[PDB]
Amino acid sequence: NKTVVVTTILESPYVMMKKNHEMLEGNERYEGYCVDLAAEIAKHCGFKYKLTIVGDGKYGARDADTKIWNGMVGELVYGKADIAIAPLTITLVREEVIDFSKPFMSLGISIMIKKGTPIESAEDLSKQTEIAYGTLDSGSTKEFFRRSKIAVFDKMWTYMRSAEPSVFVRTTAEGVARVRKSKGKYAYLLESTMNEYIEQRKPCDTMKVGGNLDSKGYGIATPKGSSLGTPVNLAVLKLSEQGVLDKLKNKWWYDKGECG
Amino acid sequence: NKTVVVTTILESPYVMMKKNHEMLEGNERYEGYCVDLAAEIAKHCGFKYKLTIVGDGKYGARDADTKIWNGMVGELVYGKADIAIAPLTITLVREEVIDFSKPFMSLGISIMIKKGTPIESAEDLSKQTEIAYGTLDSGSTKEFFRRSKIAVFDKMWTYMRSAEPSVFVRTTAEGVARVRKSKGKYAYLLESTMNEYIEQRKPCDTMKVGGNLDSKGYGIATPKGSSLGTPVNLAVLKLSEQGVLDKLKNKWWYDKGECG
Ligand SMILES: NC(=O)c1c(NC(=O)Cn2nc(C(F)(F)F)c3c2CCCC3)sc2c1CCCC2
Ligand SMILES: N[C@@H](CCC(=O)O)C(=O)O
Ligand SMILES: N[C@@H](CCC(=O)O)C(=O)O
Repeated sequence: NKTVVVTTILESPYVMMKKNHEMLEGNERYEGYCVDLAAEIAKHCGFKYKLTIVGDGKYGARDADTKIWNGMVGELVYGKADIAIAPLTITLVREEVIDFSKPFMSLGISIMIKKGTPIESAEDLSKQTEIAYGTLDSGSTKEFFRRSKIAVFDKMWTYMRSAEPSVFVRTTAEGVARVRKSKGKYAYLLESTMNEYIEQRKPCDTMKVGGNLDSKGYGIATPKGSSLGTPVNLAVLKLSEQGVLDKLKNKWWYDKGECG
Repeated sequence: NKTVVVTTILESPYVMMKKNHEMLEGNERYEGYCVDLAAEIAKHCGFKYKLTIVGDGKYGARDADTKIWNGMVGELVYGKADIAIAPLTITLVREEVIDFSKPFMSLGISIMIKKGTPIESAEDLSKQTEIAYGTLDSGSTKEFFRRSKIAVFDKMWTYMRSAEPSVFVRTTAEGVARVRKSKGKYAYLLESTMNEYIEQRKPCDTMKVGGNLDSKGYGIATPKGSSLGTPVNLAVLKLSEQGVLDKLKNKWWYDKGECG
């Protein structure tokens, strides 16, 4: 029919530029979990497709004043892209404006520390000031804290929203570089999937600590009412049941472990 | 509008008869995780409802010859019930004939043993004959093995389908009673959620061993195209984000732990 325009985001190890990408063209420029998943979904649904990186490098949030959606969510809502194949969290506010498959991977919000940081829990973080902590801008983690009615998580948000200098970061890599370079004086709140990946990468100086703060999943997103949604959803379930999702997770997380 | 007829199944601790049920009428007869969830969903969607236990006591499978659906799935498909609020696994074959919300709880297939049984893995089970092992009839676990192309799980199925006497059981309670009463000579394959619940109940003689064999979730099911599906799905996401699902899990699993 028509080539399907896929929006995605540069986020390890879902979508990464191959080291030799300036030598490559089109879909061949990229590798990772979501690059592989896109090729599986496409095969099972019978479409040809083009991968594109979201212009603003964001997941998706709605401006309070303009009410405009940014990121991959905005690309779907305003008709710039036909499908999002990315670590995109299923949330109530997003479900209302886009379609999502059943989840292809489960996760929760988690804590990342530099090795040796005296912190074991979110409750530990909330009761101290010496170690700063923050989250990614324009995604589900920031919103979880902003919206929470649970005491510990409200205390956290009150602190983070007024901390100087800013505790918030524009990309996952900035958050990680901040943990590494702050000598245990910054902790980062990020999704368990990303945290477990980073923990198995050189220089092997970060760690996931304590249990997850919530339980949720990523799904494949389509514009609301798109005829793509039904076969994409059946494709996610078939790959789940065939053990292909588990095979891909092991490929990109633990087969590529550098820390033992 | 009309009172919504809910199908569910007697399965601990999702839906259980209160000890004093012969003194009680209607929805008051029952307690558990899914009894509580039904009351939350109903409040958030603005409907009145009646709980009913599935007549044949089954989850749902399709006969190879007649192609008739049994269990709760059959109740939905043939229009006997308006909604299923139960530990009902989201699978490809079911998604095709009924509607499902996003998952309200995640699980995987797991192994239950009598304490002291020399078994740590599915691979351990497959390489021996002394200890029998089986699954529930008419659900997702049996079908996982019947359909699997993974060597270890195919070896398992080849054994189970021809074992004498039968390794299969009609209810979870039969499976558990068989583990308890077989002196370590039977192991039971069941969902991790049910396994972890039983492990915290007297006489505290069973255990979950090894990692889960797959990763999946339960969802709330509606007849295909029902106008109930959309608000029910938004209700599951809101309760997730409010921490109500986590609150209910702790209530029925670990607050009621009898083994420490
Ligand atoms: N509460 C949950 O466990 C829950 C989720 N649970 C899961 O994602 C578990 N889960 N559920 C499924 C599926 F539903 F069978 F598709 C799969 C997985 C993981 C592996 C792929 C298949 S996603 C999600 C929630 C609540 C908020 C909305 C997003
Ligand atoms: N997966 C998240 C982004 C990462 C985060 O917020 O921690 C989202 O879809 O917004
Ligand atoms: N939750 C399963 C039933 C239990 C099992 O198969 O282990 C189903 O919906 O079929």
